[PDB]
Amino acid sequence: SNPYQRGPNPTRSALTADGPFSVATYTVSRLSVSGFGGGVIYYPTGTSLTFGGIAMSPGYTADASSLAWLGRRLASHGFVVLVINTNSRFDGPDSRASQLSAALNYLRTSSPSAVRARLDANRLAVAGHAMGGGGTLRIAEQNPSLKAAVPLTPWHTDKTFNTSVPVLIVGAEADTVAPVSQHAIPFYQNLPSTTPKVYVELCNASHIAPNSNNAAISVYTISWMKLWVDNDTRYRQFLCNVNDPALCDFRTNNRHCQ
Ligand SMILES: O=C(O)c1ccc(C(=O)OCCO)cc1
Ligand SMILES: [Ca+2]
Repeated sequence: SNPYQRGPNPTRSALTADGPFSVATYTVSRLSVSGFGGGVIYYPTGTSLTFGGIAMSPGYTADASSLAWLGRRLASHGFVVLVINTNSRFDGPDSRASQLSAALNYLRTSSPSAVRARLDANRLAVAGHAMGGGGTLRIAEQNPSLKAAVPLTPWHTDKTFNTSVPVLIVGAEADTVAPVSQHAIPFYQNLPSTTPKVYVELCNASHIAPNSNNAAISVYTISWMKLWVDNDTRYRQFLCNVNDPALCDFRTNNRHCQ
């Protein structure tokens, strides 16, 4: 019925560990590409199926290894994930958006045969950490074909984005680098009221929560991508009528629940 549906019926427990697909990696060298610093592609293996694609950006000073756990996690749940390195560690959020744009184009047009065979290039999304999350919001404004955006503890000087791309923002309660009051919450509040949007705030979490295995980030990221990239309504249960003790805040216009 849903040709994009992958994997067994989800449980919260299954979404806090690597999923039902084996994962292969492909290293994209900085020299092989223009518009971004290369990175790592996590993609399903031991399968003939195709999956949606995600381009993901790390934050200021950081490299692709800072989101390796999440690239592998998503890939293992049935996604093709390119975690980029940036041209410079010190690139800002709009530069990161440009590099996500180049990464998506690369994934679609120039990625290895091994990756394209597993990729449905009609079904793409973006995610990013901190300045990477800022980049995610910018590219969401520019590219209306994207299925979803997930900014993780995002940072941007721009507080105002216009997109119809569904957005789930993860804030960290104890974030002193991109405080939720100045970044995540303004981004959420200033998105259009007609766009499906969710904001989740992790209790006691720091700016670096997204850089290490994290159950809540795994659940909300997989669930948002599954719902929008795969049209997978089985993931509504994790994003609707939410009563999660890991969270210290939750805001939504509940446009994703029906
Ligand atoms: O000091 C800052 O203003 C500042 C520092 C760092 C970042 C960022 O993207 O953080 C995560 C890096 O992995 C953003 C702003
Ligand atoms: Ca703006």
